[PDB]
Order: sequence, then C-alpha cells, then structure tokens
Amino acid sequence: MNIFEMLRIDEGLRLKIYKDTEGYYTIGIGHLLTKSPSLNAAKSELDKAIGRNTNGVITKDEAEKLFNQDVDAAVRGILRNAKMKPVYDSMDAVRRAAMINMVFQMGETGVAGFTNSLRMLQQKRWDEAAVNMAKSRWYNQTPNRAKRVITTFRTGTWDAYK
Ligand SMILES: [Cl-]
Ligand SMILES: [Cl-]
Repeated sequence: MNIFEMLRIDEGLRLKIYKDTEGYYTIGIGHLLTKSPSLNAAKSELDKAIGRNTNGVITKDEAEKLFNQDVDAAVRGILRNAKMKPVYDSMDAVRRAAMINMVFQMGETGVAGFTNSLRMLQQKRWDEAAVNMAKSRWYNQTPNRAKRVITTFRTGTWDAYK
C-alpha cells in the first residue's frame, strides 16, 4: 500500500463529471473542478485542465494524470506550510500518507484547522489525537473515510485499508 492506492480507494474513479459528497462538480480520482453550481463552468474548468475539448468525459489515463498532479500539489502544499511541515517531518511514512490524504480531501486550509490534533500528532500522542480528530465536521460528514484515516494515524499501519 501507498498514498496512491490509498487515495484511489478513498475517492474512487469516475470518468464523467459527478458531484462529490458536498455537491461540487468533480471528475477522475477526486479532482474537484469547481465549487460553482454551474455545469458549464465545470466543463470549462475541465477542458482547461486537460487541454482539450472533453465534453465532460476523460480517459483513464487523463484521470491518472490529474491524480498524479494532485498528489504532488498536496505534498508540496504541506512542505510549504509553516504549521504543517514540522508535523509531517516528525512522522513515519505511513502516518505521513494519512496527512496527505486529509490535505488532498480538505485542502491545506481545512487541515490547518486541526491545530490541536496536529500538536498531539507531533508529540506522538496517537490515541489522544485520534479522539480529538473525531470531534469535527469532517468525521460527522464522511465518517467511514475519516475512520480509515484516523486509524492510520492511530496505528502507524495500513490495516484499515486491508
Ligand atoms: Cl489542474
Ligand atoms: Cl465516508
């Protein structure tokens, strides 16, 4: 297991524009197109990202291409963030992957609001962090996913994904 397989499990793959769990237009492996209610606006953001006239449909390869870029951008966002970087740098490889999944889902912005859990992770107080993270809108809205990521931080293993 690795970050790619982990996220491919959490996000799925869809080759046609769809609405995510918050109703925003998305495509591929959890790649958000736009927060606008407009389908047109989304199809336009899609064409710009792919560099062709897609008509709201992409190929698997294109999906995978967006996905690579999006994983990259997530990691780089963490590295560039003064509050996150030292957390991330303090952890083992499995737990870092859990942190990337969160940022991928919620953005740096969303993640950076778990200050208290981040400080607990940095101290390696796993069980406490796990409990604090569960007190969030994130856990309430996408509980099965949130549990999978929370167990990953808690244990340092991939068990929630097998
Ligand atoms: Cl893009
Ligand atoms: Cl869920």
